[PDB]
Amino acid sequence: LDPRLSVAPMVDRTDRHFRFLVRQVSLGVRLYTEMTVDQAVLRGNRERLLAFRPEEHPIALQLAGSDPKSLAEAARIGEAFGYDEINLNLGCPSEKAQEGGYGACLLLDLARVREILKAMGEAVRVPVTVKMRLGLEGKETYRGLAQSVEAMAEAGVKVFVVHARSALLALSTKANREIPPLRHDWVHRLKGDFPQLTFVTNGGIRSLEEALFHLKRVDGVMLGRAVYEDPFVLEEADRRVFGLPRRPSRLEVARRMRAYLEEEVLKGTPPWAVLRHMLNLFRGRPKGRLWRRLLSEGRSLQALDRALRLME
RNA sequence: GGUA
Ligand SMILES: Cc1cc2nc3c(=O)[nH]c(=O)nc-3n(C[C@H](O)[C@H](O)[C@H](O)COP(=O)(O)O)c2cc1C
Repeated sequence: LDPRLSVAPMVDRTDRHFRFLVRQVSLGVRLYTEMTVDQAVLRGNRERLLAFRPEEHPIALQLAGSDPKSLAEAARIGEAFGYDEINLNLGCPSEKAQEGGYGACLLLDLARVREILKAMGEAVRVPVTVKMRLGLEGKETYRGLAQSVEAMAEAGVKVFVVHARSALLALSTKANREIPPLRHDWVHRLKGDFPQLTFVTNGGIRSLEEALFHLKRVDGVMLGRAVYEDPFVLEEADRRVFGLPRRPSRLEVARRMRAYLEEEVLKGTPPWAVLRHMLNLFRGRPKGRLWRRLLSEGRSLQALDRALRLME
């Protein structure tokens, strides 16, 4: 498991279509699914929810839930689908998370978190990891954070992805990634205190240069919004992070997405399910706005063909 | 089944 660089799990963003796009930009970057509730995996259509392309490796499935047995079985199923890692969501502050007692509100019950992780760890052979916040209600302490890390490590967890801020359950989800202050220094300190463990820091990191800064202090960096707002924020990732002699081209990626789009349309996928994630491919580039316009207006393969000729 |  290479922890150096990852794209954050993002509901309504990091579905298989956007993940495929990102993979065209960076071969090395680690991909995460949208948060997927365990009940959905158990009772829903597992193909629709879990199926992914082999090119997406390395890829982790993120699960949400509160019941050890349900999550363990969901992890087992996730493993069967070929995911390289089962990630436990411990950071979602949504109203639905609060009603279902999952996500960030699990940090109130370390005993429960430990039995969840133990059950998950015994159900699969792939790494079981966590994505967490610094605490709840802005009442977090460094000792409290370290204690939670210890509890989870006792349960077998080695990889800790930390959104380096508290969660304020009274605020909206959007506000919960803007208002609570970031404390990346705490994640830096965790690595200093738990050298044997793997720490990936997350929150407000806008560029590869900024990621490189943190990579001097922690094992990895996870980027969310910056990547969706402009996938080519990862343009130099393969070369500067992963030491690969590879540099993507926006036009090459766009051409690959066209062939991808044709395959998907073939099997019933709505064109917009793919195109809606391609709007920022030319962010801040010449004709980038017309590109967005053409795709958003046409929402079809024919529209993509017009945009491609525009950018050729 | 699901964090503007
Ligand atoms: C639209 C959106 C959806 C998100 N969905 C998830 C999710 O499903 N699971 C999760 O652990 N975090 C989710 N998050 C939080 C991100 O993973 C990440 O921790 C947060 O955006 C801060 O990182 P960033 O500043 O690089 O974007 C989501 C964030 C956004 C903006």
